[PDB]
Amino acid sequence: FNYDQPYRGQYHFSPQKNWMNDPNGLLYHNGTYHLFFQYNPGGIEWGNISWGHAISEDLTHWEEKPVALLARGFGSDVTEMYFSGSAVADVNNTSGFGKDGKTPLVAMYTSYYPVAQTLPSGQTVQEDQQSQSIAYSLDDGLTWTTYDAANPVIPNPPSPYEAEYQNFRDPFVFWHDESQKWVVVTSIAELHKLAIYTSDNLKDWKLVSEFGPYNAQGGVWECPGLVKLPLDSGNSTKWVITSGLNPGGPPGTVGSGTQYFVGEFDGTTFTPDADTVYPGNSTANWMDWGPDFYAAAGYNGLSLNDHVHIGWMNNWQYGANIPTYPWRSAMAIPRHMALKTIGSKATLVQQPQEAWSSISNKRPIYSRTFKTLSEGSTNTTTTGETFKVDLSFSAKSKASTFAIALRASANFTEQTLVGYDFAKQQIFLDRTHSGDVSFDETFASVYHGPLTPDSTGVVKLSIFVDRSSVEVFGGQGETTLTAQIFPSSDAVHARLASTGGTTEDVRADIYKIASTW
Ligand SMILES: *[C@@H]1O[C@H](CO)[C@@H](O[C@H]2O[C@H](CO)[C@@H](O)[C@H](O)[C@H]2NC(C)=O)[C@H](O)[C@H]1NC(C)=O
Ligand SMILES: *[C@@H]1O[C@H](CO)[C@@H](O)[C@H](O)[C@H]1NC(C)=O
Ligand SMILES: *[C@@H]1O[C@H](CO)[C@@H](O)[C@H](O)[C@H]1NC(C)=O
Ligand SMILES: *[C@@H]1O[C@H](CO)[C@@H](O)[C@H](O)[C@H]1NC(C)=O
Repeated sequence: FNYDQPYRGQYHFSPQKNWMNDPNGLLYHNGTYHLFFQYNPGGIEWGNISWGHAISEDLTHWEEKPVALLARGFGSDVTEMYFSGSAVADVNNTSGFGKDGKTPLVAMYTSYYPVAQTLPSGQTVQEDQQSQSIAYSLDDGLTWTTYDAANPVIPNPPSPYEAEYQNFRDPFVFWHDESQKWVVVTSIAELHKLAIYTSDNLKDWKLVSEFGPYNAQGGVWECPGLVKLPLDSGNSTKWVITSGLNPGGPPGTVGSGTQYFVGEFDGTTFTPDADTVYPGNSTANWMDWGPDFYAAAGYNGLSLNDHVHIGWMNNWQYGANIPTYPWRSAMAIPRHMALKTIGSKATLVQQPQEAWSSISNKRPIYSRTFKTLSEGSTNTTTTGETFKVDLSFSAKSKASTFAIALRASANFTEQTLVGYDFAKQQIFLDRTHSGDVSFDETFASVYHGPLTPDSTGVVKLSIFVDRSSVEVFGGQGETTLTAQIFPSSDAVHARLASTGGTTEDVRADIYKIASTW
């Protein structure tokens, strides 16, 4: 397949055609990273929801595979859709689905029932009901068999929340080493509350605790996750819940986004750290401060220092209307997950997790240093559509802002600004004049994330640009900002801008990135 379309990210996953949303079933197994995803095999917007499937050895060079869970009745009257979920390698065959070949992979997902019906298990379900079901694969995830005999395995939300049967979804299951139990985290979406269950066999589930609400509650809670992360450089660890909400995303955005909580987990209860929850219902820990980072899900099958989340690089506010063809939506750059103590606070730090050395030119197309960069904008350079920018500069600068203007027309009336506001100590991304902004009135906006300078007073930004995206990693990765852009064919120019004064100790480098397709 030829992936050379305008706006087609060359180092972000997207399906060859049709609509994609949430990443699902993230599992590393026998050297392969599986990426399943909410997928419409019959259209360019949300519908006929199925689990699509792609694989890579390196989180970088993806190969699209056959649909893994195809909406039941697809092409006819659809009776079951496969909403979001997760997957594990049941290597000891606790499920009993293994035969005389490979031990099974097991997917746990939300069954959505568009119509009232009686299922092969004998259970009766209502119109628009959401329940938790499982499927298994004996060919390393290529094909899947749904557990018809007993699905759904968690039919109902916990008492007293039975009324929430239409909004009970997104199971994240994992093997908990410490308690030797399968643990699943689900969302009672409208109540902003997670329900946690345990199992010895992936089929029979017991409710063990509930978490939340805390912090951001301005939208339905979705896509919960729970992972143990290393803290700093020693043997300390903490558990982290990631969860999305829609709408009620980060400050300065309209629509969906991703928050997190740092704490501890004993096999049944997640206890938030005292400093991770804030009085009231607005202030939150944001995984990403931009508009386009949602349904962030973690990989199963990875070790302590190797954890990776993948996010959907779109926003429910306008996602249906982004000007892409013949596909719609991409995943963000995979995010390596860790914690660092920053300003006396355990803080999520992300690293851009791709095989950069396999696709990045070693010689920068642009490389300059300035003891003092003059107020104004520098000479123009040409970058193409796919590149990385490294910037570092002094927080003590007299300028009001320092930024790179990128994906710009030659006269810079079309451009995306990525920079730092010195007084506010914030990263900003201004996509107000970034190209096509016609499809939603909220798209043409400026976004902000907090970034305190390091101990040496240096501010560092790493910026990844692809055909329709910009991702900023600030500092060590403690602040990320992810935003789509839709620039014209000529929008391949860049320059530096020091506004309102000079910028001190500037270092700037740009490297071209090749296609992964
Ligand atoms: C769900 O998939 C079906 C196909 O199974 C889509 O139905 C139509 O798709 C085309 C419109 O783009 C038509 O040309 C087809 O004739 C028609 N196909 C059938 C069999 O009905 C449908 O649009 C999909 N739903 C969504 C929301 O995208
Ligand atoms: C499989 O069995 C071994 C030995 O009991 C154990 O270490 C491991 O945790 C089990 N489960 C998985 C998922 O590997
Ligand atoms: C800007 O760069 C171009 C291309 O390298 C060069 O020709 C031109 O002289 C430069 N302009 C100034 C004023 O430095
Ligand atoms: C900038 O250039 C574009 C063509 O790339 C042109 O359409 C537009 O008029 C220019 N704007 C100004 C103010 O010169």
